[PDB]
Amino acid sequence: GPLLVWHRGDLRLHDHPALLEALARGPVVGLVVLDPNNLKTTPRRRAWFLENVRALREAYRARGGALWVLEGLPWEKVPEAARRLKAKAVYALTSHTPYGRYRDGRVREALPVPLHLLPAPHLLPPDLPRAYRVYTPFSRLYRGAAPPLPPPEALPKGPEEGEIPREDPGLPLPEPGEEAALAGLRAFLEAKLPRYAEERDRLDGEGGSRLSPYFALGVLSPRLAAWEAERRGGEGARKWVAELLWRDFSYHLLYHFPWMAERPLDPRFQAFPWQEDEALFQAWYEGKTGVPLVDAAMRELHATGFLSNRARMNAAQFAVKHLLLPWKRCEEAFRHLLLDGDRAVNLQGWQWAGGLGVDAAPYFRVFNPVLQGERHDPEGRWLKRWAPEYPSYAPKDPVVDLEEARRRYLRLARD
Ligand SMILES: Cc1cc2nc3c(=O)[nH]c(=O)nc-3n(C[C@H](O)[C@H](O)[C@H](O)COP(=O)(O)OP(=O)(O)OC[C@H]3O[C@@H](n4cnc5c(N)ncnc54)[C@H](O)[C@@H]3O)c2cc1C
Ligand SMILES: Cc1c[nH]c(=O)[nH]c1=O
Repeated sequence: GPLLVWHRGDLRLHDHPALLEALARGPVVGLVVLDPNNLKTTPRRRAWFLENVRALREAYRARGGALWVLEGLPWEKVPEAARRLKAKAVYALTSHTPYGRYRDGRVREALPVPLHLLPAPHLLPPDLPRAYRVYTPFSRLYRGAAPPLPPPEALPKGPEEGEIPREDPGLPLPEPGEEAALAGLRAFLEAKLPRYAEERDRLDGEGGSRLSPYFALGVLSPRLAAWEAERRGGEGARKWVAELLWRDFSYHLLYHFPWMAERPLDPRFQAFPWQEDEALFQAWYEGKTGVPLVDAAMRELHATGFLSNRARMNAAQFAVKHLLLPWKRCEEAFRHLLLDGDRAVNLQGWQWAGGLGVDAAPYFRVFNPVLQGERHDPEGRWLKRWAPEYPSYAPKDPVVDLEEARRRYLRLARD
């Protein structure tokens, strides 16, 4: 009987502990389950997921292996596949998310054979004993990347079942799959890594790898990426790996402070006067605030599904501080428009840029919509491509008075 390798947010063959753990014991058959709990989202994210699943199957086929794709509830579909294949056991990577744990417990209950969960590759585990709310102390535990596991050269033959639906993303998607992701990593490392420290703040984010969409679905292992960068070494590598750590820090936070998905890490903001005005929300959501920066950011987001880190922190803070729009609603809408939309990461990003308790970031730090745009964008070429209308980062009829909205926040914040 074969061993089933169940892929979730790990659509890759490189550095995959569950895949090798099973392969070492005997023939394997891969499996992906299209779960309504994950697929019932915006078209752009559903398609991104589906296309990477299609790419995984091709990767299995190219090696002579078999990848099944079933649709439905994991606790019904995994056992079904196990029965049909007469599998001896099921192997997967551990998931520490609320849904992940609920789902896997249900599957374990329905499964008549063992379900073996292995640690997913990380730079720093999220379930670390000590709980840190600040990044620096957390990052000090990192002692370099462990070596990544190799991909199999060829795969044992087996039967293939299931069809992979085709969805209209409603926009241009990056090239799906591990091969594409690996080529991107190489390029970035050979060309951009060297100056990353000096180019990682551009508003158009072209100094970065643009690999987040792949990381989000596990198409690329963070351990492999870090290991590669560290082989290059230098200031660039040090700083870039530090960013990868931020991703792990994000999972660490949500793991130790689950309640932060509900309320700010910083208790003194549990009762901030969030003014839920449906009119302002659309203005922000649509990028019609009048502020060149925020507007161009939200317009690129709606069109591309991607946005640089610098752009995200502005657009995110503007909504929280300059408009006092509640974060809960804003972070959800934000996540849904992102190809790399990751619950834990997006949440820490908002509770950080929003001065809500992450990394003890101070509330008094308030971005200046125009300065930011001139200090992080040359001939305003970025603003030109996404908001041609605006002559410059000059507030041409703001939906609120910037200077006022600022003092308004600072005022409220001091309590
Ligand atoms: C309000 C807000 C919301 C965000 N929501 C998300 C989200 O839902 N999903 C997501 O992947 N990123 C999110 N980010 C973090 C971040 O902006 C991106 O990971 C980054 O822009 C990706 O571009 P890149 O791949 O070129 O990154 P690079 O600069 O090339 O960095 C490489 C990798 O490190 C990780 N990384 C980099 N910066 C951060 C960071 N600040 N926090 C966590 N991980 C980081 C990413 O996986 C990234 O692909 C958010 C940031 C903010 C301020
Ligand atoms: C959390 C965080 C810290 N620093 C950044 O530049 N971006 C982020 O999202």
